Amino acid sequence: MVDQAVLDKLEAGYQKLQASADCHSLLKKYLTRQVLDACKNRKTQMGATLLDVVQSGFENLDSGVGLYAPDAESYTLFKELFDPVIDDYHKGFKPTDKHPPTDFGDVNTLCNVDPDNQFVISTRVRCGRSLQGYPFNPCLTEAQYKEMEDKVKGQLNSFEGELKGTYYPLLGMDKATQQQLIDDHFLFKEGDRFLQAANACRYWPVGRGIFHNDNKTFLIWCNEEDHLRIISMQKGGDLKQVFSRLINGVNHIEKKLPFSRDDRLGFLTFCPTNLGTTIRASVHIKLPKLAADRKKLEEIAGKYNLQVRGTGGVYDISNKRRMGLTEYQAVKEMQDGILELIKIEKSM
Repeated sequence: MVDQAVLDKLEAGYQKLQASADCHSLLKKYLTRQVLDACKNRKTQMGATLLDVVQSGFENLDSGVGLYAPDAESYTLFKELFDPVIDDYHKGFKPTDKHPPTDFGDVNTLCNVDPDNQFVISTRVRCGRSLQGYPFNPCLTEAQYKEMEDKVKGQLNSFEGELKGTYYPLLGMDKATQQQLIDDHFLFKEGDRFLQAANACRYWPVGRGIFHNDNKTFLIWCNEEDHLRIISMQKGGDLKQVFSRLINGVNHIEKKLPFSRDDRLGFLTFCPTNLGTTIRASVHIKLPKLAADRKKLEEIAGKYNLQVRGTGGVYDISNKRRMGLTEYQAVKEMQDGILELIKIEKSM
C-alpha cells in the first residue's frame, strides 16, 4: 500500500536526523527506530503517509518541532509519534490526557485591562480552524483549494452588521489592493522554508484569500497555514469586546462549515503547536519599569502563564497555554496576567 520509494525516503530522512549532531528537533527526539517501524506502513483514508507528517523536519534540521499534520486522521493514525511530541511541546499533556469541551464562557465576566489607556496599545484574540472533510495543506489538491474557497467566500459574504466586510482573493489581486492590505497589516504571502518543505504552499495562490470587516477589527485568512485563521483586534484594552466579536465570527462560520475537532486533542490544526483551544490572546503593551530588568518581568510573566514576544519598549504578551484548558480559561488567565503586570508597574 505505501510506495517503496516513500519508505526509502523515510529511511534516508531518519538516517539524516541521526547523522546531524546539531539537530535538536522533537522529530529527531521522538522518531525512534521503534516508532518509525510501527508507523511507516500506515496511510490515512485521504491518502497521507508518515512522509506527509515528517518531511519538513527532514529538510529543516534546525526545526523546533519538525512535523505537521497532513489531515485530521493523521493525529490518531500516527499517535506513537504525535503523542510524545504534543506532551513535550505543551509541557505535560500526556497520551492519556483529554482536552476539555469547547467553552467560550461568559464574556460579561471579562473587562478592559487598561480603561485609562496608559499601557496597552492594542488587544487581539486569534484562533485557528480546520474544515471537516478536507485534507490539511500538505495534501490538498488544486481542485480542493478552489472548492473550499468557494464555500468559505459564501459564508464570509453573509456576515451582517459589525462583521460585514469584503473578501479579497490572492489570485488576480491587483497591486493597489495589495498595497492597501500591506498598509493595514492584513496581507499574507507564500510560506517560509518550513511550510514549503511541508508541502503546505502548493498551487500558490489558488484558493487563498483575505477577508476583513469594514471597521478593520476582524480579519480572516483562508488557506495560509490552516484552512482558517480568525482574528479579532482593536486599539486599547477592551478584551471583552475583542473576544465577543471573535465568538460571533467563529459561530457564524460554523453554521454552514463544520470544524474538525478531536475528542482528545480539541480543534485540529496543521501545526501541533496550535491544538486544543487554538487560542492566542495577546496585547501590545508598554511596561518601561519592568522592561528595564527583563527578568523580574519574565519571572512574573511565567507566573501567570504568559509569554513575552517583542515586536522601543513595546512587548507582545500572550497566553502560553493552548491545550488542557477551555477557551474561556485561556482568555481569562491572559486577562488576569495583564491586570497584574499593569498593577505592578504602578508600584515599580
